[PDB]
Amino acid sequence: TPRHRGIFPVVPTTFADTGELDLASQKRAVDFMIDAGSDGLCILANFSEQFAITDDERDVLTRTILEHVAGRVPVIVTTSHYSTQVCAARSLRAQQLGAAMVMAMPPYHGATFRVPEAQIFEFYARVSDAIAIPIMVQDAPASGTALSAPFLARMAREIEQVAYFKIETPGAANKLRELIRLGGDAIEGPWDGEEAITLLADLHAGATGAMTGGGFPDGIRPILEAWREGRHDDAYARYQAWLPLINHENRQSGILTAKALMREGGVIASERPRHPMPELHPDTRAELLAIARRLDPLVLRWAH
Amino acid sequence: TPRHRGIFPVVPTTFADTGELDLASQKRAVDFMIDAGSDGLCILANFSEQFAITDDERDVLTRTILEHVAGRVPVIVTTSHYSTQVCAARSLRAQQLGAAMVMAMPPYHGATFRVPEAQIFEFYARVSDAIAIPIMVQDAPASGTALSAPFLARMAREIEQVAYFKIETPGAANKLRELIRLGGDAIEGPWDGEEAITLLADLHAGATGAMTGGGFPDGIRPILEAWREGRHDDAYARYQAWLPLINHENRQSGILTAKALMREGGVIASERPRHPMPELHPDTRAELLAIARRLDPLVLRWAH
Amino acid sequence: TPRHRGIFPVVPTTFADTGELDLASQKRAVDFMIDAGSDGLCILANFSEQFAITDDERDVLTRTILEHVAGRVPVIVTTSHYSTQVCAARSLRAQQLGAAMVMAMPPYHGATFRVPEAQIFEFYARVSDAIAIPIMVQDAPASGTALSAPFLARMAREIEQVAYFKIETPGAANKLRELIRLGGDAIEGPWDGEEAITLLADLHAGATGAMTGGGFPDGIRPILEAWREGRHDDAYARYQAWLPLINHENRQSGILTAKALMREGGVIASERPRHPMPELHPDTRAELLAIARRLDPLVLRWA
Amino acid sequence: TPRHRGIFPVVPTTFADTGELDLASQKRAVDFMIDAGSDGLCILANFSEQFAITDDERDVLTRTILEHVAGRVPVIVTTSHYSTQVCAARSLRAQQLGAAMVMAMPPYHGATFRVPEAQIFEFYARVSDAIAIPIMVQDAPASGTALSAPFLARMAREIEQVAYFKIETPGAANKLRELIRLGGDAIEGPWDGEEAITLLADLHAGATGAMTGGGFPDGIRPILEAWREGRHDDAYARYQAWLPLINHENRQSGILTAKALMREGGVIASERPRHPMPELHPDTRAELLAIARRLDPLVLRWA
Repeated sequence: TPRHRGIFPVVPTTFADTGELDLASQKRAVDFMIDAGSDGLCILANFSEQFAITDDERDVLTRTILEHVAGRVPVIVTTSHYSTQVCAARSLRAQQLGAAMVMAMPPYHGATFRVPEAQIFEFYARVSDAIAIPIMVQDAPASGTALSAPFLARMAREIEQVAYFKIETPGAANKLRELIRLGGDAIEGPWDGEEAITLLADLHAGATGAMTGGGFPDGIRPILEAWREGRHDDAYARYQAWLPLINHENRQSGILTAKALMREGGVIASERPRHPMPELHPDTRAELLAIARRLDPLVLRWAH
Repeated sequence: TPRHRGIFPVVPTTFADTGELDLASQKRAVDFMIDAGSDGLCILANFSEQFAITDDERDVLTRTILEHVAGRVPVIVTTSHYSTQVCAARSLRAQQLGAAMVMAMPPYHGATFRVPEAQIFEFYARVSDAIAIPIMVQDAPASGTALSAPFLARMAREIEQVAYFKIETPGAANKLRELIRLGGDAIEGPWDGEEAITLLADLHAGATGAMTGGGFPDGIRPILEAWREGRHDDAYARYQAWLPLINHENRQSGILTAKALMREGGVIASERPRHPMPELHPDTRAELLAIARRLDPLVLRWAH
Repeated sequence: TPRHRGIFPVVPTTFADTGELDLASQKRAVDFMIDAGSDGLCILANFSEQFAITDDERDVLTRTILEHVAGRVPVIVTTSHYSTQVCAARSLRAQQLGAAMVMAMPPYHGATFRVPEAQIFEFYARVSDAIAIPIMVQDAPASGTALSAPFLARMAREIEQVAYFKIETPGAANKLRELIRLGGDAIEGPWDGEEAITLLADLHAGATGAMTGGGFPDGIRPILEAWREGRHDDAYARYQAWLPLINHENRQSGILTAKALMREGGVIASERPRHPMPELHPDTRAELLAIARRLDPLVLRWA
Repeated sequence: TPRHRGIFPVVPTTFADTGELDLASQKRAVDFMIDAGSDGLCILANFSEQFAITDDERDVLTRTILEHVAGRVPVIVTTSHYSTQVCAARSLRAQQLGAAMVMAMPPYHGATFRVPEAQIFEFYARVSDAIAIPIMVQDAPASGTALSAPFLARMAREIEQVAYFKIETPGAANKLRELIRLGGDAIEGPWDGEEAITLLADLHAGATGAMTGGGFPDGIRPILEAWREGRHDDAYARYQAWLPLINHENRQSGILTAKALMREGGVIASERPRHPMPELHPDTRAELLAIARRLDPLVLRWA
């Protein structure tokens, strides 16, 4: 019934050691993530370090990744901007390059620039008017913006392209419950995020998709498959086995988790963030790899 | 002693009602602000709605304004970006177009992405390494980032281009006092902002420059002139006369103040912000103009 | 129509230099504030350093101040607490001690403990059930809690004692406009706060009362009187003359403004806050007194 | 060398169906937590719903719990208050009633009242001067106050009783590493919190104690025992087994987790919070118990 479901991991942005885009590693990262079983990919999100790249780089990356994916899986392009017209233009460009969906935070800037509900509604309505592909509303702490379940459901019911949701604020499971109740069939994609840290609770609440980190979608996807098939005990057992790694990503190694794994595995040439984002503490990295090696993820045995 | 002192108002970004850049009104605003007596200008700051424009637009505005100013007054170009290399590249481009100085917030994104002191220091150090013009550190609530007076003084002493400071966090006067005490001659420009709302206290604290709104620099500049000449009572009397307008800008009409005054005066064609930023409440606008008309500001009698 | 209007300044809590309550100074501060023309008083609010005192001290101060006022002016007692039952009990105690009104923030704690709208409604509904005097809902940044104009108006319409509001979040004037419109005759008291810094805009918006600092209500009250009488230009003139002092209180000397002035004038024995609240920088204090002397407020010539 | 180490779970506050304190259930919860093997107990913290109780209730709970513990295990009494003198008085009273240690957040109030580093130092220095038992500094999001590792280490080196730390801000493991590096043997207790969600990473970083929720200390303590004995694989296996329950507590059922489990097990009479704190969603509670029953915790087979 929904056009999209399952696991849509966030593609990290691969830099060279000196900070320029490393497009050769970017393509390998994409190929690994498809081989790991991803149902689709999300690019230029926060786990992609989007705040560290330029508009020109955003376009190069969108072109490069969509062309390299070559229709194998659907791609969600994150297009957030404070300006309605800028977001609409980015979203139309992403559509013309082959995106299956765009994702946008509500408009915000920094710690203090926020937008009232009425204008947030207009923002998403005008982005929807400009495109013919679905919009995923991102509900995440980084925007510092409250998007209530009734407001989110109203957008799904009333705005043509608003149909998908990445719910990552605290209490996401019970918010997903309310979103589904109020939105009904207009909620095509009640999805969660935050590296799958709350995936078990969110599946109980009705989530049908998960936007995870890019390092081990092969570890997480069978949880969603087991859940959809009614194999709830198998889903729990898989969640339990992978939860220490999900937890280390969520709390310790963060955005850089996927790149540290891909570098250790020979998928990418450099795991560095763009300065000034702090590099991983060597103990945090060592502990990451120690947990990962217990689980034998594809990322450490793909390039070899 | 210092290379720059006095009033450096923020140039608003002028749009058509449609949201496109209005570069004709943009140049008229610049000419009015120079005619009002500004010692210099600051572009692409938060009162310029910089969060609502693209990289391409940033370059168009920088080139257009610097060319139109044509060396009549120094221009500070705001170049903030999370990425060190992006900020350095923007700052070099601003220099190449004729900027006297760049202003940069510390690296941040949204409500949740913050950078430790050690990496903030490296951020400014690397921007400094790239350019020949001075850096103004912006200390403002929008970044959600704490920059202590000891830390700011250390950057002034240890980083070649860090020499100017826009202090607009709460308690700016006593922060300016401590910055000057700890930094000495390395504090070339202890400046304030926030539309001049705390100008009197900040002058007592030793501020030598003020980054105000663009609607009435002619009202504010004689306060700084009087202060420098030791005419403290003339400064106070002028502050008292203009404080209700400063206060209405700070608390009621905000960013759109300068544009509402400029539109009423025929300086610019449209006072609208870029969507989704809310437009001015009609009563807020009417009360703004009522206060301004008590003060005979140049913006309402600029016959060019 | 309304039971209460005008200026209701916040009474500072007077401590000895040692930190103990100084009740002798507390009573003098109250007497000065009444002599300054206050239409009423508000006690135990944030400008009273309520976060620095104990429950026992709250009760001592409520009893002492209400007895000393002796019905001369109405007193709003601030009773905020996270717990509904504790707030309701404090409010009933305040009523029994002679309060004309209670003020309560929505329930909150610290930076992170917040309460959904539905339970905030139940909080105020249950406090209202316990008492027979009106409630003032405080809409202020300290709570970190969003109270929309429609929600506030719904509480006024549906909860018997909810009838007054202290609006001091950013954009208070236009929130007051919407609250007054949506709430209609249920909005008995649309008031502002924040030391009167936005008073002119808030009066344009329909505010009928102002909860200010306690140092110079005589400076501010004629703005409200002029406004009520239609003398809008006189109101502007008074606002303009006093705005540098209001601005210094709002941005520089803060909570300690009233006590610094009262100590300079000999009204109270000590201007000190309770530790760890920072003491005034000496230049901040000197600049405060320099502005104040120019305006000749009662506090410097009362004792 | 440290005086205290191991697992010190937070004791929930048990209310009756009426919202009054239920001291009979309170004592049973203490007995269960001791029977579960706790090395010590922490009372009146935020996981104890301390923001919902009165000063009188705080004193009754401190007396009741310390007397009931009867010296069986050491008790940390949380004494946070904005006022230095109030915190010091609470801490001295806790000491006189038998507390082994006090825990205090830095002084704060609400979303907006914060204290500069210099006055935070003075706050802890003066509390230390008042008492003869150690202080645990709580580094937690609820205070909205930044306490850098250099500042925490400085307090440990310069303030006699500051010796223990509950680090539960984001990135606690890296912060604990830096605190230990900078403070040396002045850091007697580098501990973590947040229900043990980051316990494995924090143990790698040098944590010697954990302040967890009160529902299943028996599940968590073997992780710390294995770590201290060098059985790092055993620690991982136990952490992995219990992490789904820790995670559900941390993200879904929160403060009420321990009370829901204790009520289900017959330890306490009522699991309600005080109004207006939201009650547990029925699905969240059912899912909590489903996970818990896979792990056979003592709380469901105690009474």
